Amino acid sequence: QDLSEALKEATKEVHIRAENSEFMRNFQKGQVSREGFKLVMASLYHIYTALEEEIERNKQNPVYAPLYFPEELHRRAALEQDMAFWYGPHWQEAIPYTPATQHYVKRLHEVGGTHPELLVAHAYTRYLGDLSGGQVLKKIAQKAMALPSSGEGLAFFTFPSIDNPTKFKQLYRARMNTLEMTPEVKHRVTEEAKTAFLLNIELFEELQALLT
Ligand code: HEM
Repeated sequence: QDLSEALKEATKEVHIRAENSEFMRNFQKGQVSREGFKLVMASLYHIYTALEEEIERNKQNPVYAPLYFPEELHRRAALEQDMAFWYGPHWQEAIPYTPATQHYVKRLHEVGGTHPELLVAHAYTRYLGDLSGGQVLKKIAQKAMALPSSGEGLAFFTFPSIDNPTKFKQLYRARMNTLEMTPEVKHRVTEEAKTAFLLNIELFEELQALLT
């Protein structure tokens, strides 16, 4: 079976669970405000920073290299503009770094530093969603919080170097399908994508408790 199909299959149950964290459930109904949105975007700042640092470290390694698309996909620069927007010119000292965010960042460094053959699980979970439901969430955020069409405050959700998210996703899937793949790597990649979804779910439960 193709890696891209194995991953969709392996994560489709947990994706349902993630969709219905309270945080995502409120978000989707347009019950997201400045305070909750800044908590989640600052946490994403730390997460994509660690992920992209590990992508950089492993760019040349064949267990990852086919998925190396910094121009199209990387989010850290976009997150930095959003942080200056939401938190001001001194955002680096102001942004929170929560325990659930540290835990996710810690696993991303373990994977990148010691198990780079699993890094594709983590890029898949984040970037492919960002190119799917993330586009729907962007529209919801922008309406709930009165964010302008010009995109300030939502650079994270905008891919200026991808014309067509759907086509890019198909390309990225075909490329995932050309990684070296053995039963051993396939089994552990799909397991690591369930872990990445859980780390996301635990972040949302943590932020929701912070807010309430
Ligand atoms: C309520 C919040 C969410 C909404 C509304 C949403 C919505 C969607 C939608 C509509 C798709 C396309 C499904 C398809 O056409 O087959 C999708 C795909 C995807 N989503 Fe989400 N989702 C949410 C939460 C999450 C979370 C928390 C993550 C994990 C961090 C995630 C990761 C992904 C991934 C990796 C895919 C690609 C599936 C594939 O094509 O293999 N989503 N999402």
